[PDB]
Amino acid sequence: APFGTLLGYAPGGVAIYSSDAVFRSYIDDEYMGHKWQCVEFARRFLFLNYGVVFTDVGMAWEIFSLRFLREVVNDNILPLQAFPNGSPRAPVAGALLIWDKGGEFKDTGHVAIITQLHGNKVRIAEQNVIHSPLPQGQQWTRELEMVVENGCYTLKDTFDDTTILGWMIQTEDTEYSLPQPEIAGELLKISGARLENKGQFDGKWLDEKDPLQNAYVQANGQVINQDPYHYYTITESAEQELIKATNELHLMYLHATDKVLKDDNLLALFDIPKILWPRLRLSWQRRRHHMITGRMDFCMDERGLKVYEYNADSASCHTEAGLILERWAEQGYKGNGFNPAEGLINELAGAWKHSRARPFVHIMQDKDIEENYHAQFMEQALHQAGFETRILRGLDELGWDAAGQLIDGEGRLVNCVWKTWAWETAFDQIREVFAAVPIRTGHPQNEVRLIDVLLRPEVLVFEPLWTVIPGNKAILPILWSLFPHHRYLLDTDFTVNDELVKTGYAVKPIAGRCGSNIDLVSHHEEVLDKTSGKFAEQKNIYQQLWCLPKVDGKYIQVCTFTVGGNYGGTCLRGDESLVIKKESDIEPLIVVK
Amino acid sequence: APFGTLLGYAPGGVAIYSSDYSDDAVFRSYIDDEYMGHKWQCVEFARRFLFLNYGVVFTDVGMAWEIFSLRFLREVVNDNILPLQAFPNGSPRAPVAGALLIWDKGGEFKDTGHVAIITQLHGNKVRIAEQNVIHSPLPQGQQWTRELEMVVENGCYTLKDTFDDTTILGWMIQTEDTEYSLPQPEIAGELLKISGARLENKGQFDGKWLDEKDPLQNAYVQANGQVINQDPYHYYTITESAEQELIKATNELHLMYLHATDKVLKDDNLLALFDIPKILWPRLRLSWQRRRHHMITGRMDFCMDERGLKVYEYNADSASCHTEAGLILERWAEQGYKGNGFNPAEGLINELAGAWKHSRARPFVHIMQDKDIEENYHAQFMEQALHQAGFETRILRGLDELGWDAAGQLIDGEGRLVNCVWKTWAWETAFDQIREVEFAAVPIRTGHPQNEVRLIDVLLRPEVLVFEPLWTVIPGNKAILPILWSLFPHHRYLLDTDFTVNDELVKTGYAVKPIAGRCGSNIDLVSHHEEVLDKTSGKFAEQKNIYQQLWCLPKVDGKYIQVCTFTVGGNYGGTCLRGDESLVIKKESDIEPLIVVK
Ligand SMILES: Nc1ncnc2c1ncn2[C@@H]1O[C@H](COP(=O)(O)OP(=O)(O)O)[C@@H](O)[C@H]1O
Ligand SMILES: Nc1ncnc2c1ncn2[C@@H]1O[C@H](COP(=O)(O)OP(=O)(O)O)[C@@H](O)[C@H]1O
Ligand SMILES: [Mg+2]
Ligand SMILES: [Mg+2]
Ligand SMILES: [Mg+2]
Ligand SMILES: [Mg+2]
Repeated sequence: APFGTLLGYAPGGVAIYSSDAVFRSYIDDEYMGHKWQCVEFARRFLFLNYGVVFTDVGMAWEIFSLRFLREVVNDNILPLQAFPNGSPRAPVAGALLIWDKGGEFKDTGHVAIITQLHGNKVRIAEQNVIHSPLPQGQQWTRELEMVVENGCYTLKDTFDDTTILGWMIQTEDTEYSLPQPEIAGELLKISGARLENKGQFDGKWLDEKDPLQNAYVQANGQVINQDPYHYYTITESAEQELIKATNELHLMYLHATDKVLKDDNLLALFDIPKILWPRLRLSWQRRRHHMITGRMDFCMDERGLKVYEYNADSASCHTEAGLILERWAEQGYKGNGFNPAEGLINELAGAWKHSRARPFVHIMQDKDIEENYHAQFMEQALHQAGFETRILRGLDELGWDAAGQLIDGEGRLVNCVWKTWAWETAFDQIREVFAAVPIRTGHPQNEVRLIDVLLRPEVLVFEPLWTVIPGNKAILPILWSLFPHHRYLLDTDFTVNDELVKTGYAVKPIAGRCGSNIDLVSHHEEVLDKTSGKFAEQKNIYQQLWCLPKVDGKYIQVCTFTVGGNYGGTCLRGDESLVIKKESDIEPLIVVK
Repeated sequence: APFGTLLGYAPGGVAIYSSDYSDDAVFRSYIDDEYMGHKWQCVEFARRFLFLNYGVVFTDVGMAWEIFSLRFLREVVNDNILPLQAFPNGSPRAPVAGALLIWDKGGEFKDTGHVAIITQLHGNKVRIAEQNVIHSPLPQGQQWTRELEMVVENGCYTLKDTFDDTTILGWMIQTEDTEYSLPQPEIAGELLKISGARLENKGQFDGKWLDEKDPLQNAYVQANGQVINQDPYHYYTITESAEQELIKATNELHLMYLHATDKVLKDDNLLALFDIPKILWPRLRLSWQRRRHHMITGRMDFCMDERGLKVYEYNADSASCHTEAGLILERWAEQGYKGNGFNPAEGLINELAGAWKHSRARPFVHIMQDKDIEENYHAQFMEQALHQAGFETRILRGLDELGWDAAGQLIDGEGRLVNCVWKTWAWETAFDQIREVEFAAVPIRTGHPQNEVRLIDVLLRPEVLVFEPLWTVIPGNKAILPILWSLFPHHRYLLDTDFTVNDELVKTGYAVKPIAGRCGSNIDLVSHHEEVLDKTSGKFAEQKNIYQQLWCLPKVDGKYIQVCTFTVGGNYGGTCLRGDESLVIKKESDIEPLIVVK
């Protein structure tokens, strides 16, 4: 049958169809996958029958490496175990069956659902294998022979050149299960590289015909770093580890956020004005799927991969990674590798298209040359997604009508805004000074403040208010508490405890940014580095010391973007010091296989 | 200014609109799925202000003055229930910013009373915000509508209204601190007495008093004849104050039931008590999450008389009696009643049409009923509400007309796809089909030789949007009673219920009731003297039981009379009476004319 024709149904009545964002398959606002791939079927099956889902993956074979499932109704996280083909642990109905990449399933690998177990066979349901209508009421696509001998179960596939990895069961019983796959240190090494110097960057290599690249130059000049002929590389294996961690930590952060918002004692730790709490909760409940983009900061090298923080509120660097660096490669890279942030623009337009933003969105940026290209970069994504826009620089163009409605300069109503401003800046206006958030709805001089916009109930804001929770460092000790000793986490606390004193630690303000007010204390007493900034008075958290690697004279940090909650790209930042700050450079990154 | 024009904003940016009135569905005001009130009344503003700024709301009330008797607020984000205290005007407890301020009915606020929000305290005064008082644009930026003088005399605070003929009851603060607060009012027993009454016999009902040209009434007659009870000239009455109490109880218990439902669906230990097939658990939860606001109607069963008001159960899944109370009794009144009272269920059909209009049912609704003539008029009554709301429908009697296409889609007789279903069947009947049969999913068919479609093949098809939603089996299962008792111990309207006969129950006597039964089946009433007062047979003798504190119906004019109230969209939608010669009301008990009298 053609594309999308109904071929049959798997148990419980889950359709099986024959097999850029018109291909997204959703149930309510829960993403199932890309029509009509094998993963989309497996996730939809689990969603409709058991209310759980597995995290976004690039290819089906990667599913076998996952060790958790997300229970959609409460954002809970469940254990998922993996068993190798030939296991004493029988493959029960409902289990995920995973194929490694290879043969019939060349680069992708494959995934199916086991529907029934017999004595010498098993029936499974799947998408993207069978493309013809199944017979009346038959709720399985293929039967695979099973050999039970000496208590061990082995499945034999119908293709002569495939490799079945095993099956996965949602259970706490670890017996017979395999440990989580850990990447070998060496594949995570960041290494330096050089371009042949033929003078590719000895002039105006950035196109001043492009308004966007022009805005960048006006704020930075024709420069990315101290030596544009030098770049770094990472293995494709490393990129996949980054993608995995990004997708997992994002879910881990959302789970801790839910926990925080369900408990006043945990919420009090964030130092957000109490008058906002009910609103934080409302935002969490109704804008849960509305986060557009964020950035995670990681330390990556032979030692493994650890997250320092997650900039979920107002993340930048997009332009540099998804545009300036594309121009850089285009201008001087003749290699086989690729810029892992190449599709950022498109990914973002995708998020905006499936968001519930109003047709016209006002973009709010500070009157600051550096913010001009960021605001215009997002405007291009909004335009590609079909929205009309207007850029507000500063707050002077804003005023109120007689009734107290918000209007812009051309006289239109402002009811939807994407901002570059951090929510914390608005919280400051509350703390400077009631039965409600004290916002003005009229002024003799028509003086509109930041909070008078962002907290007007009728204004639809992006990023949503709840994002101040995962973007506040007070969440780190909570994440450590919920997932103690997790491979990607660093032990962090609200005090310098016994183990921390033993490991050395970083002191970081909970609502800071740009590498401000950071103190790095070695496992001795010595202060490795300390920075200044305006956040020295806020509460701090203490995070296990885990210093950036030094490669070719610079400390290099890896950053990944989330867009709509999934990996959207990678970029590097480098600094002469251990602490990355707003003025650290963007370093060209090439992923090589 | 005109009706609906923005006059300004209260603190936090909550708009205040003009309510000058010079399908009322356009009149309902929501924020997302939350009902705030009627545009643009004082109650609508109060609730919208509390929802927007604090994420809480108070239940539906008939009049504003009634808010003062409330003792809880609902937290929207988790269906949690918060304590609310009332303080009289002149109390030591000061009227803080954010507090509700209630006026009794009287003077400028005639019979509705009034409600406002206190926005700020000034030692000698207080500013407040409200909606149905001033209808003109407020000064630019001013976020309050009126100032009231406040006098502070010896630790106490008293407010004086700007009108000379009004009465301020006091203010309410969401706190667990009870100091200085009022005890929740309780109605006087005598006011809850149900009285017998009689019409003059002039032959009004001696012939064909039900109009047989009206399909609905005709369908009623084909099942029951031109009869409602044994003596159509006799009726019962209750006071307007007893009805206000029923309205109040109904709204409160519905939320208590939804709160217990949430708690059950969060804990596997509690859910296992319901004896529902494990394979459905994930679905039950999905339903509660997605269909939270889609319940259309339910019926609560109460014992009411001078001892008070107690609830026996809540038929949340498949309830009937709508046709009787809202149509047949309307015809009865029109035909023989010439007094000043009214049928408390007279607006049922309109209430129902409104719920459907705001539901998210698909454009075409298939009505599924069993082949019982008694179910014909019930299916047709609901079809009338559906039609009134703009939906197209087709009634399916039994499952014979159903079949699947080549791939396995569900179609009706005329071949149209079955997408939306309002059923008359109980969910437990489908649950039984599962019990009859380890699968990896609900074992439904999507193809068969004979094209034999079972009930579950329709109701548990993912693509079929069914009403009532699946989650309603929880509040309709009597396993929820001990849970509810556990959550609200000694609550005013609740009866002590357990899964065993405990010490307190032996002392009071108790009713033994199957958790998934209906219609008075397999009920055992046992006295404190340890004597069986009554037993009914039936088909549910094998399931788990709950034991509920004995509280027998009152006997009035020869019959035990039970009070039932309908819920429509989560709020009170009417009241009706059922009477029997025995203590246990059954499917065959009759409907008794009821008139609310002022
Ligand atoms: N635990 C840590 N160990 C070593 N260096 C750290 C640690 N945490 C942070 N740093 C350094 O400080 C910089 C700032 O910390 P980060 O958590 O990203 O906060 P922000 O960038 O919001 O100020 C990092 O980019 C890194 O160079
Ligand atoms: N605790 C109780 N004390 C006295 N009578 C009761 C009690 N519970 C139920 N009954 C009687 O039994 C009838 C049936 O019980 P009910 O709870 O309504 O279950 P159902 O109608 O679903 O079978 C009631 O209408 C009432 O007459
Ligand atoms: Mg950082
Ligand atoms: Mg940061
Ligand atoms: Mg009953
Ligand atoms: Mg019942």
